[PDB]
Amino acid sequence: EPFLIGVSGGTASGKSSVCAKIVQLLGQNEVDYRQKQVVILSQDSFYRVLTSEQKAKALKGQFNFDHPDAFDNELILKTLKEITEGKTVQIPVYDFVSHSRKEETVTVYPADVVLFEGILAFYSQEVRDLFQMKLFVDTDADTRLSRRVLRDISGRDLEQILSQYITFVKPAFEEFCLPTKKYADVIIPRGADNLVAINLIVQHIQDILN
Amino acid sequence: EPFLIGVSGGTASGKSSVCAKIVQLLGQNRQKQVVILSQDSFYRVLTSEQKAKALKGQFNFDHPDAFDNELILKTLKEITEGKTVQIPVYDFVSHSRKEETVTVYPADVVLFEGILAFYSQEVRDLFQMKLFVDTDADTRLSRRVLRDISERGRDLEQILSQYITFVKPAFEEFCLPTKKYADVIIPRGADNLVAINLIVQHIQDILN
Amino acid sequence: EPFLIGVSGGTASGKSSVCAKIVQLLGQNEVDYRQKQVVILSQDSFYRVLTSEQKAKALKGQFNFDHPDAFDNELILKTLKEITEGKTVQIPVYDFVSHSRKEETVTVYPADVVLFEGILAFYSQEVRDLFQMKLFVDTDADTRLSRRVLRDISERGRDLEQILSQYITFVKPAFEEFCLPTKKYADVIIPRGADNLVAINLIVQHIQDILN
Amino acid sequence: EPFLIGVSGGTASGKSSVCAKIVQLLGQNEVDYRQKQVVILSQDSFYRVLTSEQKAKALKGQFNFDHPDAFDNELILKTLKEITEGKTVQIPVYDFVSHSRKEETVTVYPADVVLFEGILAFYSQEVRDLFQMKLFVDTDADTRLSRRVLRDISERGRDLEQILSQYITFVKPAFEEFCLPTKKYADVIIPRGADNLVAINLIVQHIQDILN
Repeated sequence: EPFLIGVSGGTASGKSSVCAKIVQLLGQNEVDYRQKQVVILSQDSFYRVLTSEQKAKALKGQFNFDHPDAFDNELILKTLKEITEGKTVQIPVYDFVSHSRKEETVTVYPADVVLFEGILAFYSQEVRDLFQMKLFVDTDADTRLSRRVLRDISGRDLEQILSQYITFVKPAFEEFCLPTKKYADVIIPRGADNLVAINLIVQHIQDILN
Repeated sequence: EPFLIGVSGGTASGKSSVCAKIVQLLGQNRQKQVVILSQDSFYRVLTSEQKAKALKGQFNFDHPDAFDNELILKTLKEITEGKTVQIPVYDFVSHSRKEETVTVYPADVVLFEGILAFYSQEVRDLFQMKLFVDTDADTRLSRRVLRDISERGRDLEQILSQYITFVKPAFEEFCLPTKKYADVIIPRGADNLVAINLIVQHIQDILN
Repeated sequence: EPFLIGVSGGTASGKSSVCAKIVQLLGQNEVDYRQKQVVILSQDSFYRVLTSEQKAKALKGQFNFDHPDAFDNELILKTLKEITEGKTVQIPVYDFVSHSRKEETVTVYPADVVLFEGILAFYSQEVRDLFQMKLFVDTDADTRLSRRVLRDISERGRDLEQILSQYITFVKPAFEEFCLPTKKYADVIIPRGADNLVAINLIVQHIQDILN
Repeated sequence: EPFLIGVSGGTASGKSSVCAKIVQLLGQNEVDYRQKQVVILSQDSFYRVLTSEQKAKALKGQFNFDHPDAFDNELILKTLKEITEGKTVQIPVYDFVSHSRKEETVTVYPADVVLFEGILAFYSQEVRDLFQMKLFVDTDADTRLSRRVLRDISERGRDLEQILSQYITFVKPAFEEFCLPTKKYADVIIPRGADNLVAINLIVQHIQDILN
């Protein structure tokens, strides 16, 4: 069966660039999406198709997408189990405009190793039990916020960014994400720039690939 | 027999505004019974060498070395002995001290505020009450950025670049570890009116 | 009318001794029961009467008494609202063997100042909003565990492996999951505990002002 | 050139058992002391030969061995760069009683992979930069106190109070002021310790890979 590696951390902690660089160093980008051995799956892709009431809160702008409720916990469990069985899965493409899923999906052919990363990857116990390796990218809220601002502004407004952060992100991260850090088997600090760490994991995957 | 109150915490944690609102609520805004001393006005006179670094934003104003600790210790001892004292007026444009000085007369209560007010054991032991305004690195950086940009007009990337390189390291290595010396911890900052009024009424009970 | 002060912190943090040394320094120990101006209430005396299944789990040492489910939140609310109404409240007495309340209940006459103390004093919004001042005694799990072990062998006659094993399995998780997160509602954080005299005298002098 | 792995964390965090388990799974335990490819060095072995004034403090039970000055950085630095140079080395043996090194030394023959394990392994830049991989075993302080109590009480038959008084007085301050701040120099953080098999197998295999 495929080797499932759960990766978590806060937004802009690097959990994404770390996964992106892992598959890259493994030369998976030079491989056709049809034969790929190592694939990256994002929790962001599994956003819940909002109900009437939820979109009414999002319309106003008070719907926290970092809250564990914003994620389709069941679809994620379903999808991961199916990939375990070695089957092929259909990863949905979210239409943030309508807050529904576009008809357009993403096909993920059975892979040897699967990297599932998200801010609440370890939140659900059933999802957490499916991972055979649990990694948490630990980066100070300090640095993360700094990274977050530079990214968003360079086209979001500075005031808006810090306001959404203080009002919604910080609180959601501290209440649901941070507490899951205790589930990790391995903690990777700083992120993408931690070369020694990245290579340790790419080598572990390589061995599995042989 | 002035009652010295030391107050620390990171910059942008609210320590200055807290001290401000504390004396403001006391209407103490020559005959002052409660005054505010800021560790800021005790920076060391910079050398022509360190000054060149400062104009290049290469000088760490948050490192203990940037403060004249001896002048702080001496100034605070004399205040404890009821002596009037002369606090310097720093001139950042020249990075040395201005000829003029602020005269502070013996007050019954003195509030010494600074990011490293609890750093030197000698200074620390002169405080009869030590307060630490504790706010999250998160919130703090946000306040710092908004202020640096909206009030001081700095470039965003330079604020964060410097924050990562100098402020954060300096805070974690020298400031944060002094928190354990506080008798009372005030969370969030200037908006914690319950805490603010707690120190007010207390400062008032001393004045009477 | 009564000034309600909510006090929290982890078991062993020193919250109890802090509250105790507060009334003591106020001379309230030398005051008469019927005339006491400041009194201390413990969330403890408000343990929930257990069901058949929870008692069963309790006999096997598996019911975490530090989980919020262990406290009778409803009664805590009603009792505190009455105290706000300047009414005389009747405090229940818990019997640990039967895991229920004895018929004997203690009476608390309307005092000017009430200190409500417990590990989950700020856990419920309703109870929390009743306090006009929120205090959290913050002592490192380190120091806290050290104190727990010492007091336990001596008075509780328990052994090390038991103390530590219960701490690892039940206290620590419950303290981190439920107590610690409520610290953010504190107006003032009192570190270390009852030996923080500067902090102690601060609350003591503030209370006296109220009494005057 | 030998691959140097620095391992740190607080005492009783699991750094020692993590290293012990690693070499064990690598079968190095059945290998002759002269045919070993991966060995373990303890900062512990490099305790510094104290002055007359420091044995005075040590005599009065006031010298903090968890302080960076209690470790001989020159000898550690010189010893490591020598293993680097592929040379053979002699690791001192300390009698933490007389506070001096014996004449009796342990022999370490050039190895492919070295594990330098210590509470202050990343404290000195000179030393820290020699490590190709830096690992920090992160374990909660209360959990660490739990293990320390059980271990210390079992062997030295030291009275509980001594163990804790010392901990609060010297161990804790030292850990927080000098060890913890070095965790930011780690490349990988291994939580909890010896029972973290996944992290363990991770390092084991990587080592194996180097050995081929």
